[PDB]
Amino acid sequence: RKGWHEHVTQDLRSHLVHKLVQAIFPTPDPAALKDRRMENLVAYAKKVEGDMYESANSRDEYYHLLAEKIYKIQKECE
Ligand SMILES: *SCCC(=O)N1CCC(O)(c2ccc(Cl)c(C(F)(F)F)c2)CC1
Repeated sequence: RKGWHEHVTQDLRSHLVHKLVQAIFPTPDPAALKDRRMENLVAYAKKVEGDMYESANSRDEYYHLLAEKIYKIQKECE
């Protein structure tokens, strides 16, 4: 349990999970991507966010390094 974890809400953690999904699929039309397909992307994004949440030593490092991963993915996918 790290000190900075006490100041990060689950709503921020979910928000960054969904930013990772958006980096791969910026137009999440459910006619293009079905229910199980969406759940798979969210499952992978949760592992990526989860690893940063456990390893970061500050709220700034957590947010800015996840933002850097999101932009890296967005570049690779665009
Ligand atoms: S999208 C074209 C690029 C590619 O083959 N990549 C970059 C993105 C991935 O690292 C990836 C794919 C799906 C998800 Cl849900 C994630 C992540 F959000 F990080 F979990 C990453 C796959 C390899």
